[PDB]
Amino acid sequence: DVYAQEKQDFVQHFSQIVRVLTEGHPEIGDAIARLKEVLEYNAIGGKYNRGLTVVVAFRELVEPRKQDADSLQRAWTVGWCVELLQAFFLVADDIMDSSLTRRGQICWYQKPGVGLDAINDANLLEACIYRLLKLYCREQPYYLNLIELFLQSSYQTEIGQTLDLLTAPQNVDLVRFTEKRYKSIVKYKTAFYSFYLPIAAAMYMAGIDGEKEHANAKKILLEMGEFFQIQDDYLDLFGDPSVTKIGTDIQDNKCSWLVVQCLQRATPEQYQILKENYGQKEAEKVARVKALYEELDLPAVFLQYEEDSYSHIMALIEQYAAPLPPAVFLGLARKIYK
Amino acid sequence: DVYAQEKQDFVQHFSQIVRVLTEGHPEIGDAIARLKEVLEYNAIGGKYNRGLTVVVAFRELVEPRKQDADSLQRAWTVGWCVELLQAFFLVADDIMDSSLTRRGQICWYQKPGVGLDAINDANLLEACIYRLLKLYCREQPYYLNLIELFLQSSYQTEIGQTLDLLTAPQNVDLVRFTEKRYKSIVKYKTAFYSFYLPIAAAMYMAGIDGEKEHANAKKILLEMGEFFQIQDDYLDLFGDPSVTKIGTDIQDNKCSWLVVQCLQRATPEQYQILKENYGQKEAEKVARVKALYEELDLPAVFLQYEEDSYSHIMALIEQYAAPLPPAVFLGLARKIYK
Ligand SMILES: O=P(O)(O)C(Nc1cncc(-c2ccc(OC3CC3)cc2)c1)P(=O)(O)O
Ligand SMILES: O=P(O)(O)C(Nc1cncc(-c2ccc(OC3CC3)cc2)c1)P(=O)(O)O
Repeated sequence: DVYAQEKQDFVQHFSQIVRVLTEGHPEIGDAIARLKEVLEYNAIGGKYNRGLTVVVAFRELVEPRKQDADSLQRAWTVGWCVELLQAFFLVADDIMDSSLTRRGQICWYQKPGVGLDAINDANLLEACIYRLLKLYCREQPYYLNLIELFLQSSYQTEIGQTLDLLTAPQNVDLVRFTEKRYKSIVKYKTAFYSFYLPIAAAMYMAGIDGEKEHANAKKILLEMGEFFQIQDDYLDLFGDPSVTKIGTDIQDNKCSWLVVQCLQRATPEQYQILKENYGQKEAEKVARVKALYEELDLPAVFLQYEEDSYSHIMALIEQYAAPLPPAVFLGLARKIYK
Repeated sequence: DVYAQEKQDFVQHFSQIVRVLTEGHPEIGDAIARLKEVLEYNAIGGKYNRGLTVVVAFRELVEPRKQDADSLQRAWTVGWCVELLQAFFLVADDIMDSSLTRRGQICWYQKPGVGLDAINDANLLEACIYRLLKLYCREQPYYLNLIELFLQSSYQTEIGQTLDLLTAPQNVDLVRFTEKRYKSIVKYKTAFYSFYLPIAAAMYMAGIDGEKEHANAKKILLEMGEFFQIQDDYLDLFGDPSVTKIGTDIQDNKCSWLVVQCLQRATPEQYQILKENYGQKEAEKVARVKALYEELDLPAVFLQYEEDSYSHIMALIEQYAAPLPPAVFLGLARKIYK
């Protein structure tokens, strides 16, 4: 509810984000209208967890007497920058994976009269981050630190995307689905921008700019990010859609935690069943896969992993949170846990 | 030849650009190999005019006693950053336009086993700019100015791309091909990153960071950029491939200077011929278009435009070059003129 409290004013701020990004240069009006449409379609409709973490962390990291009106405008804005980063990645990712829907809406690129123009639209969303940072934060001591953090985050995510694309050519081979490779993908592709970025942005805005402090936060948050993606992979199969969307990882030939662990623990005659069934449109095949996972006690393996993980994270928060308040980590953990 | 003199050491520096961008983190090796391939395929093979302008301008803007070894490493590097910016735009543009070749080579996205993964590859090329700037320029006083210049340049180009895409839906309507719209596209899509960016980067590296100075340079260079794109449109039709590639603007339904001027100067019965012929795969139609341009004395209109343009540019260089040496502009002009 620390998140539920901030959410009202966060989403309300979006209206202003859009105003300023379309606010002189009359010749480009039509392009700016297109920009407006891209923002409204792509940046709105999710949970906004990543953005909100910026604002919640800011509240927990700054003396309450130094949380003036301006400071809060800036914290909302950087939060919206995180959401724009995410929109950039997802618009582009949806093209690369030939996805149909995102958030139960037709993917932007699939809207008629959009198509591959969405590539430029994604790029504009990335541009908007640095426009906002300039408009709201150029005079601040942390300005350069945020620019570099956003850029570093894009690069990390892109490297991760490269690994994903090398790992599952859309021509998939299960020999490539290893744990070391699974961990790298999650780390570079999701954990950095999802878990490290928002807290880091908040750290910098509160004057916490030390390498060791950042290294400590990053150690905790990367492991949080690892856990939560593995949790998403599991829920994709063994969840209920009410609890979670509907799961399609198997028919999609994904390098999912489930498949990875399956491969580690199998006699030679179980690879040559999974080969047979993994990635097929038909549903009798998708059931064979689930039933194999079930026969391999992968819930149990998950449960054991969930325990080791909770323990290790709490230990890390004990060691490395200081001098940040532990509730910064603990809150995010509680909030993402599904 | 001021360009021909710098070219040897510029292209040689590329080897180092690639070394440092693939130079600790063993888990991502395969992604870094992919990065190596993307750089070598996409950043190499052009004339390198934009990159080289950075180096040539640097030589003309800095006291020769302050052109130490390090300074030259940095000037080569920022030049290569300009070339990487261009690779980013062209890789992505080739996808959006469904292009086949670029520089008589198969477009990157058309290479088998690449496809729409090229979207991420383009993004990596953009990432590499800010990696290089950090590796070579983080300690310099102009560091932030360059970061912002590259980002501003991406945004401008992307806005321009949006206008192009709105102007010629790949569903083209000639009513949209206006001069005011033609000028905006060229300005935002090509002139800023091609003409303003490289000189500006050089200005900043030489300590010339004043708004008025930049405004003055930009006034000259944007008009240079306008002229040279209009020159490219003309040559596309009325050139010889030896002088120039082969021209395909007409069958491609392009908002080209030629078509634009055609529309301004036509009786109602000439729109309804151009409607008929513009954008058709067949070659008897493409000849009708050329013959119409010829009948409209568009060479003459070009010639008249070339004269007015040379005069105005020289006048601008007279007024606004100072305190930059006029040879900075004049050289670029001479070098780009085809
Ligand atoms: O509620 P669940 O059914 O999911 C139970 N799991 C549970 C109960 N209480 C705490 C956790 C927990 C919380 C956070 C965790 O990781 C985040 C700190 C990164 C990991 C596990 C997990 P279980 O699956 O063991 O029956
Ligand atoms: O050599 P060309 O045949 O192209 C001759 N043109 C020509 C001759 N001398 C100088 C120019 C000139 C150079 C630079 C120009 O613009 C650059 C400063 C931006 C414009 C025109 C153009 P023309 O077409 O008039 O017979």
